[PDB]
Amino acid sequence: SPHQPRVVVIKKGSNGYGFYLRAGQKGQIIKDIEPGSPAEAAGLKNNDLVVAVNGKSVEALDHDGVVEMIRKGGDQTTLLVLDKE
Ligand SMILES: [Ca+2]
Ligand SMILES: [Ca+2]
Ligand SMILES: [Cl-]
Ligand SMILES: [Cl-]
Ligand SMILES: [Cl-]
Ligand SMILES: [Cl-]
Ligand SMILES: [Cl-]
Ligand SMILES: [Zn+2]
Ligand SMILES: [Zn+2]
Ligand SMILES: [Zn+2]
Ligand SMILES: [Zn+2]
Repeated sequence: SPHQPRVVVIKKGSNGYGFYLRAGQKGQIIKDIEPGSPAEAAGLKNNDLVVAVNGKSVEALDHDGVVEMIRKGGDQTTLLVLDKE
């Protein structure tokens, strides 16, 4: 029985969120989490596929579109993520 999708809230720190996004070339996967960052502390990991931002599906979007969805939410973001194998 596979692990379920989950919601992770991250607040931007002085040095940003501390996660990055890269296509695996479908949806964006969380990558390059900075040690000691809000991303790490909130429970993101580097096989998380981002499927929604702030309740909005990002499944049809490219890198620029996912980035924009996140940036326009100000200084926090609410991600729905699920495991990529
Ligand atoms: Ca914008
Ligand atoms: Ca703009
Ligand atoms: Cl940032
Ligand atoms: Cl990024
Ligand atoms: Cl941002
Ligand atoms: Cl913006
Ligand atoms: Cl905008
Ligand atoms: Zn989906
Ligand atoms: Zn980028
Ligand atoms: Zn771009
Ligand atoms: Zn870019």
